[PDB]
This record gives sequence, C-alpha cells and structure tokens, in this order.
Amino acid sequence: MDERDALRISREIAGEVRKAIASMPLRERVKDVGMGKDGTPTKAADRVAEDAALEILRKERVTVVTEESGVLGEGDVFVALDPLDGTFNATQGIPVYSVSLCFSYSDKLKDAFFGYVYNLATGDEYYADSSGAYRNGERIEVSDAEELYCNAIIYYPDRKFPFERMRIFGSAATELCFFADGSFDCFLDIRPGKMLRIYDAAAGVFIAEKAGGKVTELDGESLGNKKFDMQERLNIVAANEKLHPKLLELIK
Amino acid sequence: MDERDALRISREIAGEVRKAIASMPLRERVKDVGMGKDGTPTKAADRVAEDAALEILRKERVTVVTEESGVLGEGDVFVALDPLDGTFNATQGIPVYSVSLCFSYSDKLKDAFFGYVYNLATGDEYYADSSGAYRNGERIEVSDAEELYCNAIIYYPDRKFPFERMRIFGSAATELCFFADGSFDCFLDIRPGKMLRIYDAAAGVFIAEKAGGKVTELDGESLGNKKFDMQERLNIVAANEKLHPKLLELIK
Ligand SMILES: N[C@@H](CCC(=O)O)C(=O)O
Ligand SMILES: N[C@@H](CCC(=O)O)C(=O)O
Ligand SMILES: N[C@@H](CCC(=O)O)C(=O)O
Ligand SMILES: N[C@@H](CCC(=O)O)C(=O)O
Ligand SMILES: [Mg+2]
Ligand SMILES: [Mg+2]
Ligand SMILES: [Mg+2]
Ligand SMILES: [Mg+2]
Repeated sequence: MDERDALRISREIAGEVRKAIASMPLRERVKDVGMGKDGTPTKAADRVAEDAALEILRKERVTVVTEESGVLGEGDVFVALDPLDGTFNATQGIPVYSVSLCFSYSDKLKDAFFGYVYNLATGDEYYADSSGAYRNGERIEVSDAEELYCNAIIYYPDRKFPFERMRIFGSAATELCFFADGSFDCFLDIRPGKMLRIYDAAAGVFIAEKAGGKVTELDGESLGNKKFDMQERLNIVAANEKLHPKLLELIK
Repeated sequence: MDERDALRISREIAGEVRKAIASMPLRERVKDVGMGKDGTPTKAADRVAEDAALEILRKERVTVVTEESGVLGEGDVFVALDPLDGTFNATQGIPVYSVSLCFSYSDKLKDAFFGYVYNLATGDEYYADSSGAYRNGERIEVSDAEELYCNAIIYYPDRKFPFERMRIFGSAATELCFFADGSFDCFLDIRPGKMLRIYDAAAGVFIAEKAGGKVTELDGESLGNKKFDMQERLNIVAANEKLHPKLLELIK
C-alpha cells in the first residue's frame, strides 16, 4: 500500500461514516450498546462509525487497531483507527467530532506514511502525506508564535497559566489539526493519567509534524516508538520549534 | 415590540450576518480594522457582522447595546447585541461562533422578554420566549445531573476539579445554550477579572433560565439587575437547581 491508496481509502471511509452518523438521531447516538475493547463504553454512534469503517478496511491487507473492536487483521501495514473521536460532541450535536486514520509500515508511529482526520459534522478534511499537510485541499503549516502568551489547547489546566486563550473542544484528533493549521499555537495533553490512546493521537501527530510542528511526549522524548496497540498511552506537547522548549519548561 | 417581533427581527439578522460572514475568506476575517467601543479590537469579521445587524435594528425603536459601536438609538426597548460571539473561532474556521440578541423592556436583564443565539457556522438556532426555550424549533431543557462528577464548561479551570469533562469552546453565548439544551450540566465563568460583557451573556442567560436552569453571579446573587450598558461585567454559575448550590460551594 502507498500514500495514494491511503488517501483513497480514507476518503471512502470518511464518506460512509459521515453518512451513517448523519442519519442517526441524537437520542439513538447516545445509547450505550456495548463495551469497547479499549475498556470504555461503545455508544451506538461509535458502533455505526466503526462498522462502516471496517467494512472498507477489511477489504485491505492491514492490521487494524481500533477503539471499539481492538486489534483485527494481519497485514504488515498497521492502521490506527478512531472511528469516532469526540463521541460526546457527536451525541450532543456539537460540531467537533471526527474519524481518524493513521497508516504505518510497521507497528510503530515512526513508520507512519499517512494521516487523515475528517470532521464528520462540517466536512473539513485534514491529511498529510509526503507532499505536506492539508486542510480541504490547501497546504497548511503551524503558527510562528514564540511567546507563552499564545492560544493553547490544553487538557487540562490545573493551575494559573500565561496563555492568551485556553480552549478544550473535546476531539483530540481534530484539535491536533487545529494546531497543525495554525489556528492554535500549541496542543497540550498533560493529563497525569496519560489518557490518549494511539488511535486518538496518531493521525493528528503525523499531520502536525508534516505541518512543521514539533510533537513530543511529556518530557520532550520522541513519539517515534509509540506502538500501534491497545495498551499504548500518550501525553503530547506540540508547538512550533521556538515555542516548544518554553512549554516544556512551563509544565515542569 | 413583542416576543414575536423579536423572533422575526432576530431571524432576519441571523440570515444577513450568516451571509456576510460566509462570503468572507479567513484571511480577511482576521484583519484588525479598528477599535471597538468595548475596548477590544474590531476584526473585519466583527465589523461586517455588526453592520449587517445594525442595518436591520436601526429601523426599530430600540436602544442597542453592541460590542463594536457601543450604545445607539433611543427606544424604551433595550437590545444587547454581540454581532459576532466567538470571533477567534470565526477567524480560524472553527464551527462555534454566533450572533446573540437579548431584548428587554428596560435597561435591566430582569426585564428581558426575548433571547436569541444563532450559530453562524452550523445554522443551529437557539431562542427562548414566553412559550419556552428552543433549539432548531424543538423544546429544550437543562440536564438533571446532581453530582459534581458532571460535564462542565468552565472559564477557566485553575485547580484540580471533580468534573467528568471540562470543555471550553470559545463562544459564551453558544456555550450557555449548550447548557440550556442539556448538552452540558453546567456553564461556569469564574474568571476573577470578571470578563463577560452584557451582550456576551444576556441572551444565553435568558434562554438557559427558560430551559429551567439556575443562573447567578459568583456568589449566587440574582443577575436581574445587570445593566444593558458597556460598563457591565459578569461572572456566571449556571446549573440545574439541584447541582447549582454544590457548585457554589465547590468554588467557594
Ligand atoms: N465528504 C467527502 C470526503 C472526501 C472528499 O471527497 O473530499 C466524501 O463524501 O467522501
Ligand atoms: N456536507 C459535508 C458535511 C455536512 C455539512 O455540509 O455540514 C460533507 O459532505 O461531508
Ligand atoms: N432563522 C434561520 C431560519 C429559521 C427559519 O426561518 O425557519 C435563518 O434565517 O438563518
Ligand atoms: N451556515 C450553514 C452551514 C452549512 C451546513 O452545516 O449545512 C447553514 O445554514 O447551516
Ligand atoms: Mg470505547
Ligand atoms: Mg472513538
Ligand atoms: Mg471588540
Ligand atoms: Mg463579539
């Protein structure tokens, strides 16, 4: 498989998932229909998303690692799938929720060759391949903010901070893209519990780096060795090269 | 003027403001074109919104209190107008920004008879009148959550909190409506600076109360005497009547 296949596949998936969710009323979306392999409830909105995405992905030779159904398939190409990221928003009809896909040539993030995040409520399309990073067909890049007085997405603020704005939109995959396109100056998930799973962050990290951002773990460590498995967990500190080390200091 | 006139007027305004913003590219939206009477800069997105709104409102016998141009007109009916609430989101193409209108028979919020918040990115319509509170024509009401382990919109978290979720979307008028329709269990603006202006909150507070929520200042004082002027500022604690006192305690 190559980055063209992955774009094609991701778009087909985006199409079907969007259709499926859009036809499900909010009262159905919000129903708890099962337990996911990740250890959190699967809502009806999650199940329909994942079913639609897997219908397409299983026709391919990949190992899929996805939130509700866990690990599936046997291909040498690994795909990290969040069939619905921002499920709470989707259940409330709040326009920030996405399907997220990251394709890698091994079970480690350093081998990612394609990343794709699609806002299911608005139609906004983010992806990145070897040619750069895109939002709705147009090249994007991270902001050049250097001061701590910047616009931050942060999970979660638990002390006074120097930021100009703090926002928390409820979909990490999309919010990483809000960072990737310059909307926000940084994305921080510093929750001590280390809550992000590989399928939450992977596409967002790949897109953000291709947009020029520096994206690391809590302590500046590379994310390259994060595994595409259900056990993997992440903290993220992401910002342009100038701002990144300042934030690392700040959150010490 | 009555509540039906206000619905009509608000819808006409929503239509034109939506048109005006939609046709304006993000690179133009974000331009700083002037200073607002509020004391914050006026973005070109703000200006085109306010102009479209005032074109319609001036044709009415009202006193308008609006962010960019301040206090206008002479009528006995006061209208608090945020022509564009969530301007930052609108400049980045993040789908949470709104026009907000609150109509009152005096210059105090206790005399409000109509409130209206319209998401310019999605077309979502919130309003409340004597018949109740609505979202896209459907009656809404606040959530029945009783525990501090709830879903919270809070500006800004600065300590450890017991919430299940914390979100900050960047449009106070809309976020009060997220509270009003039950999507979130509470809305909290407890920023010590007391930042919210009357046009940010008025419509949201009226809609939230009509939806059954309890909405007060920091200390539980009624918001009834808040003035429709440029000097007015607000903190807000809003939740159902069961949860509300617990939150008052939590931040005490
Ligand atoms: N909304 C599109 C997503 C991909 C695209 O065509 O840009 C679809 O129907 O698949
Ligand atoms: N129309 C978009 C999403 C829905 C919308 O337009 O709001 C799409 O085809 O994906
Ligand atoms: N007020 C909405 C339309 C609602 C309606 O008239 O049914 C708009 O013009 O943006
Ligand atoms: N502002 C457009 C958004 C388009 C859409 O989300 O369908 C509306 O009237 O709804
Ligand atoms: Mg789950
Ligand atoms: Mg999910
Ligand atoms: Mg201003
Ligand atoms: Mg404004």
